Amino acid sequence: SGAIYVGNYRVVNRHLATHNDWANLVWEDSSRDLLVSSTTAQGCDTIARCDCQTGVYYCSSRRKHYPVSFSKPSLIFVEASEYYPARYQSHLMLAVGHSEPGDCGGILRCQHGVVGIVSTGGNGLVGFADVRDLLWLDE
Ligand SMILES: C=Cc1ncccc1CC(=O)N1CCC[C@H](C(N)=O)C1
Ligand SMILES: [Zn+2]
Repeated sequence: SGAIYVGNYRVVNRHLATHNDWANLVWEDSSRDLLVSSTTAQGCDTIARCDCQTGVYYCSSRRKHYPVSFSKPSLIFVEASEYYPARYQSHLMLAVGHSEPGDCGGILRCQHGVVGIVSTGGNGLVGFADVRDLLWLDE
């Protein structure tokens, strides 16, 4: 589990969105496994606006942060789950690292700020959903 809070927005994995998230829907995209909802209270996370390929991610199944090298955001084939059929998920970044299903939502961050959140995993490869191109999260 886990989310990003910047201004009046909450960024979660789409497959983990709540009834309150859908009742206050700003934007959602199944191909990216992303959902943004609106908040009464103000968030104070900083979103990275960069092309970094190294960073640290939080892994709840180990209660640890790990340094990783990741690929640039791209279209990557993801296996079928109870939330989606087998498909290409867009804006996905891969890293060699540990993850489990309950690890989705954990933040990946570089020296510039939040880059994205854990979204996929398997075969000792962890996939992150990029949020750096969503320029409207600040404005
Ligand atoms: C990411 C957790 C994970 N890690 C290791 C093993 C298995 C998983 C589960 C996983 O990858 N997904 C199930 C939830 C939906 C995801 C998606 N974006 O399509 C895919
Ligand atoms: Zn950066």
